Amino acid sequence: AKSRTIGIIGAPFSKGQPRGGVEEGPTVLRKAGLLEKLKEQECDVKDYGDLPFADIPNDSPFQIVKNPRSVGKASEQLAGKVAEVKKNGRISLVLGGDHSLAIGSISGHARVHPDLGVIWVDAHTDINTPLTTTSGNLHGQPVSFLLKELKGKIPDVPGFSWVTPCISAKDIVYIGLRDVDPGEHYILKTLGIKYFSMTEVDRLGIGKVMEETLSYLLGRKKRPIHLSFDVDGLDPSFTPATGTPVVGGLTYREGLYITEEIYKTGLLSGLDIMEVNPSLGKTPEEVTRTVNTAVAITLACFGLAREGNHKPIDYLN
Amino acid sequence: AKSRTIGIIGAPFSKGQPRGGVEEGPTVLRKAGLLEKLKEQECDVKDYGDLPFADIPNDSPFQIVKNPRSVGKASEQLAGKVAEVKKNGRISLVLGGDHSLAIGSISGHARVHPDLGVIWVDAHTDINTPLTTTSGNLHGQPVSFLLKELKGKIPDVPGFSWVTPCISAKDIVYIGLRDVDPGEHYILKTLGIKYFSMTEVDRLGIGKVMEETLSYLLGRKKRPIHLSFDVDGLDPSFTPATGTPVVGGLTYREGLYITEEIYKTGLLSGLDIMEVNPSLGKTPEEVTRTVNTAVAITLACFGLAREGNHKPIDYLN
Amino acid sequence: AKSRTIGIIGAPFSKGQPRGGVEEGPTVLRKAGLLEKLKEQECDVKDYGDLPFADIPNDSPFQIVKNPRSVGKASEQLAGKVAEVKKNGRISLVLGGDHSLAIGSISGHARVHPDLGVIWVDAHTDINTPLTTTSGNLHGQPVSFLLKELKGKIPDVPGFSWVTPCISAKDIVYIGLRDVDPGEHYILKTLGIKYFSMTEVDRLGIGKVMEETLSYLLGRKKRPIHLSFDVDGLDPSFTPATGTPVVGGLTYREGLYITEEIYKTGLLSGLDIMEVNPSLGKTPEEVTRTVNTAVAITLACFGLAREGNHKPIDYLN
Ligand SMILES: O=C(O)[C@H]1NC[C@@H]2NC[C@@]21CCC[B-](O)(O)O
Ligand SMILES: O=C(O)[C@H]1NC[C@@H]2NC[C@@]21CCC[B-](O)(O)O
Ligand SMILES: O=C(O)[C@H]1NC[C@@H]2NC[C@@]21CCC[B-](O)(O)O
Ligand SMILES: [Mn+2]
Ligand SMILES: [Mn+2]
Ligand SMILES: [Mn+2]
Ligand SMILES: [Mn+2]
Ligand SMILES: [Mn+2]
Ligand SMILES: [Mn+2]
Repeated sequence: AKSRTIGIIGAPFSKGQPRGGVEEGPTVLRKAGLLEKLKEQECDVKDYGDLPFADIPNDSPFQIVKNPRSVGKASEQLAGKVAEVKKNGRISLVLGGDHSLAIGSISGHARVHPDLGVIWVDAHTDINTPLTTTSGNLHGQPVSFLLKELKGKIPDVPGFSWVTPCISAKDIVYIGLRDVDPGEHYILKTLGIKYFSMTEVDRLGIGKVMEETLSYLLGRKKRPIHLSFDVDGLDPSFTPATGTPVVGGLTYREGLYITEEIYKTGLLSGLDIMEVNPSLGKTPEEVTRTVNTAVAITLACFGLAREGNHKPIDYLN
Repeated sequence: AKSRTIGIIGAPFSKGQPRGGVEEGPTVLRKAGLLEKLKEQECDVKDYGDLPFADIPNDSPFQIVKNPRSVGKASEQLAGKVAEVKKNGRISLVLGGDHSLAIGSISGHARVHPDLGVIWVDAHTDINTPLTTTSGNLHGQPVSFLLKELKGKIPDVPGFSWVTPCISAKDIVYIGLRDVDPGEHYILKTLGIKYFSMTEVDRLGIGKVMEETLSYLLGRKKRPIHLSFDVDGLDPSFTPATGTPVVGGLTYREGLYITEEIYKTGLLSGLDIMEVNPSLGKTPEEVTRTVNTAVAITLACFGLAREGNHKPIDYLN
Repeated sequence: AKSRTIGIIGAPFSKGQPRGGVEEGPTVLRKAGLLEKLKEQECDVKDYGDLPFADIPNDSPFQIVKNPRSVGKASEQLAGKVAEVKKNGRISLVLGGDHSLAIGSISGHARVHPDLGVIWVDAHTDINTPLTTTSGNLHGQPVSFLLKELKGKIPDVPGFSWVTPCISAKDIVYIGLRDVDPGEHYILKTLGIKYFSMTEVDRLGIGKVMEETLSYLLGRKKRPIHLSFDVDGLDPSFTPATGTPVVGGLTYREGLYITEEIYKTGLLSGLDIMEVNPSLGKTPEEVTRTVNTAVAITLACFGLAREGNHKPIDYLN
């Protein structure tokens, strides 16, 4: 079935942030047996491999923005691959890798499905522009490059000339926000972007959050869903092996709830599993805890249900 | 008071599963001071002691089902004792022991109160038949032996000739489900059993889960409540000394709220505190935590409330 | 603005309870950078230093009530300091110290604003009178001395002749309750005080709790809010370094939601951060975890929103 037909893409890239190890995200997600478990859940899994990311010598910074040609090139490569997966009538599954890869993952998806709606599950908005940013880490800027309403606010940054803004400010829902920069908060308010920060999650409950998110995107008519899951969206008690952990996250339950609900529409068209850094686990159990969580999230995106699952046969015979 | 007049039944039985230690459950629960805490809570506690489970050597498996004669006998002995306690006018308080014992606890209770409704708090449905089981562990099968609709789906199991299905599919509500086998999911959905898996708990909140659970069971008319409580229903962070732990469970708070709402109906007639395995705590602290949580749950069933409690006297005098 | 103008008062007092250390609370919270953090979120902060609590040797018990002259004098000195801060048009921020200091904090606040309402975040009611108390510890009795309806039930305790009940029973809302004494529960139900114990928070969700709390206190008319935050109101998994911890507490997110909702009214006028004891950490990390949770709740009271904040400037220029 279309909802369980998947194209796997390994994106072992870390240059959108300063912390080493996140490029090993595809390796540990694979080692934990992600592909085998998905196949055991009656999925049609095709593996497009791990993208080779060539080292860019003399990748000088654009103002304070670090590794601009490397980040741009890696997303350009990813955009090409995601579009090929989408042309094959499969759901693209990107195993990251830092969140700057969303530039390519979404751009690639929009090339085949321009009517796509984006759910962004993260502690962060990742919407700083190359000029509002204060760290110059591109993993905190991919939404700025993608938004149509920010065309003219993003300067010519090396490695990004291929990029065209493909999503309107009204086509994205944020779930999980708790660490947002002033410039990001300003953009969020001025562009009238829909979001459920942790305050909204506490207020309405994950049930009402998912009802409002799906009605906000699908209300008019069914349209393809791109879910960009940053594992720091969940609390560091579940996903500690991450680069930018923020206390008071979404529980293990809420995350499964979000992903089970998205599966049920049968409209998941693109997925990103981002920011798992296995070198950032204080103990070996902290890595395994994060990896296993990222696996459960992925499995729920393709049908694994807490109430149970069964083959369409008679088990009483 | 009726909802405070209790009769304790200790069931040191472990042969319904393969992990040693669960038989020590009634001892470690008594050693925590359970009886005393209940007395000090204005409860009429009468000790019916611990049941003597006579060892059955050469208990050859029935197909894949392990130690059937032992499990059949233990529950048979438990049914007589539970029925005796119920004839005395006391709430049966069964101390487990593995969940296979729910066979004898409910059948015994049903002999005195045939109209009873069951609230099953577990991570698991325990609804496999001696044929749909892959483990052959009878603690994962007690609901299949008790359901009327599955008469003809259960074969001649040695030790279970005394068993007569005492409840219909409509007379059971599940709360806390998160690890359901395909056979069990097929049973649950074809039998059309009411359930609240963790997905429904997240969607609704425990307030609505209980309002809906109790309305569905008690709406039509007042009826006896049998709460079968598997400590693995609660997340492993509150009850880690259990044989089959599953991540993302009911919190300590939801557990107390379930039992507080059941107390408040004044219709609790049977209680099972199952699967506390003191030999499975990863530290002596993990054992005491599971035991105190199990004690806390039990006290809430018989009136202990988080807002407080007082006697019918003027305290300002 | 009025909601970000603050007068910090240190109240290094411990004789309201037996465990040494709570007097270091103002020190450790200052050392965590509270003053600096508040100024980074556009606050006008004045520090009135730590109150000298000149020793009162010869302070024998009044019945079973411990250190009454010390508890009385500390609250008398605090009341005068809080009123002086209130007269200066600043939100009084009392860093405790044990919760017995609420007598003085609220009496002093009431002196300038007699129309104030109280929000009491705690695991306990702190409503024992000198006659209902079993422990004789005054941190468990502050509310009794303040309620108009309890006048006549308060005996003549040495060091408390300055006290006049300043709040009515209908002007206090409790949140977080889970350990209430029999005498306390009797007072709570007989006076008809609005309370949301952990049972209500479970039933309703913190969103309804806050909506009902702010409507119940401000629905008739807008008046100044006094928030008295006992850190033990949160689960000991976030605030373990405290004198009287109780499991099943308010989560980290719930504490931020309560304070976020209170800040948004723009009526917060007095705040108490009580019961932080840096000697009671089982590990140095449990101490830092407690102070940081206390600091986070505080910044939330003075505007720090999880969704983010921005200045009224064009960040895109
Ligand atoms: O733009 C920035 O560098 C920062 N702004 C807010 C977060 N604190 C680190 C930030 C990035 C997080 C990216 B993320 O982990 O969400 O992929
Ligand atoms: O039939 C089985 O062995 C298995 N089926 C699903 C559960 N995972 C282990 C199972 C049993 C749980 C029993 B219980 O701990 O709930 O008492
Ligand atoms: O009267 C008492 O001592 C006890 N009554 C219930 C609580 N258990 C300890 C008590 C006080 C809590 C004070 B508190 O930490 O809230 O300031
Ligand atoms: Mn991100
Ligand atoms: Mn993030
Ligand atoms: Mn069970
Ligand atoms: Mn179970
Ligand atoms: Mn207190
Ligand atoms: Mn307290």
